[PDB]
Amino acid sequence: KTKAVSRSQRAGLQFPVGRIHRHLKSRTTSHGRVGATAAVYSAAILEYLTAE
DNA sequence: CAATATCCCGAGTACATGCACAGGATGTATATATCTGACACGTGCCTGGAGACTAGGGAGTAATCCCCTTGGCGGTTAAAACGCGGGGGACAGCGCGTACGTGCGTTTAAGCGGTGCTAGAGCTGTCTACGACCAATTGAGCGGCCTCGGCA
Repeated sequence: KTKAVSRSQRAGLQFPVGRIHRHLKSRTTSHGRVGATAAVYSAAILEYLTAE
């Protein structure tokens, strides 16, 4: 019980790391969506919404 | 008519294929399971219908010459065919990676309770952007003034 610190702010990102995990699991994916692979995927989505 | 070529038919030709075999891993088979979602029930919305009217557009025509279309153009190479060069083709082996097996232990999923992030709320509450209109500018064409070249 020490408050909470969202996975977005821990990563350094403005896109929602939690929401995207829960979207990847229950996509047409196989049965194991590692958590470090929702951070290298909020990033390589937010990067277009900068570069575009 | 002559000639190069494609077509056609039979001999002779390795191996490819279809098969039989051993055997192993998985498809079946039964019992159990909850829960997906089927189904049933209303909720409330928009999809649709249905009218009146302007004004924008659409259709039409008319005139016409631009552009396409055609013929005939003159100019130069891809094709034809040959000579001619080297290069794609067929064997000997090394060991390095790939696989595969072993035991490597990292992380996720789940179920837990707490809580703050977000996404529907407003007439929010305005005021960027949206017309509406004005004004400037350039460019083009038409008059008008003025030296000089070819003709009496």
